[PDB]
Amino acid sequence: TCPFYKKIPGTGFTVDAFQYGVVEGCTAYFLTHFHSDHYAGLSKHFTFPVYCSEITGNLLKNKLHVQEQYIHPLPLDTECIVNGVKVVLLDANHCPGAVMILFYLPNGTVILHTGDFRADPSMERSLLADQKVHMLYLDTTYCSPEYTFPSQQEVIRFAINTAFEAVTLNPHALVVCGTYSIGKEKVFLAIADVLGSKVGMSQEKYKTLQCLNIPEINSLITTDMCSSLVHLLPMMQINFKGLQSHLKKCGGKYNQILAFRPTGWTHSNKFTRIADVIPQTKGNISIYGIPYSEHSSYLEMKRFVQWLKPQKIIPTVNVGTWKSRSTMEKYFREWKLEAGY
Ligand code: NI
Repeated sequence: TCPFYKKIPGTGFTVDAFQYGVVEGCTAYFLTHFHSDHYAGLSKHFTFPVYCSEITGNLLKNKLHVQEQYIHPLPLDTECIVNGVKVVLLDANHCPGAVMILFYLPNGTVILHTGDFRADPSMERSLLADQKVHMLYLDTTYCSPEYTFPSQQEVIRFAINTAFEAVTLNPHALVVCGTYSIGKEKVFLAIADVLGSKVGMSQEKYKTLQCLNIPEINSLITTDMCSSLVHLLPMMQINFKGLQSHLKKCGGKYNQILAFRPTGWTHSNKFTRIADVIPQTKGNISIYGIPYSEHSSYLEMKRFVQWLKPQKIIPTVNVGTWKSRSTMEKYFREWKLEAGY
């Protein structure tokens, strides 16, 4: 059954709760972003109100074929009324179209649901700074102090410099980038830009990207693989077999592949800097794992929570084992005691 951490008390609202059939007493289904664990269950057959951002609404319509009448897009940073309750959508700094949701309850309680987020100091000067938040439904993906990672800017710098060097040494080298969902478009876009190429991809993926309101996107992407030297492929195909295979396809136009796998966290994070990353090589194929995260580090999460000073925290991630729940609850208490709320 729908877990309690997907229900907003004192409302008929749910968040990211599309795979339980009808939820008894839900009058409006919010969707934080277009990732499959969150939208799982949506389709052209859904006949309840879906509230989401404009971008998420483009993807519901074009990729899942949900009917227009049930999609209710809201503008960000704007006080809106939904079934008699005031709500605001904020940028979550996750994937395109991803939001946090502020609920202002009739009784006077204020609730923030982060969806999936990468906390940032910029959030401390949004509409969140304007009143007190009592309850926090928190993206706890990386809630443990071993999870450090570099900034997104440092990671893109590394990838741009690596690719440019490689292709300038060898003009017959192909760059390949893995993907399995929206998000992390900066990786392949920044590399394509330094190389003066558009990025080439399947028709399905091009259609996905054409829903995201990215400025000047027609200038940046294409479905003509021939005219492109940055290819996107399913992440599953980013391995030596899959890459040799792909190279055969290109008809001797390339003699070398340099591939990127944008991982979340991986345990070489606890010993190695970005400056000191190296690839896995087999012949004329090299594969870089780069730690580009769209979720909060442990320290970014800790800062955000210590700034917000919520009265109660409800985790939405890693909730399925008692050992994880108990460990999270310990950190919440440490933070609270250190900061004095
Ligand atoms: Ni996500």
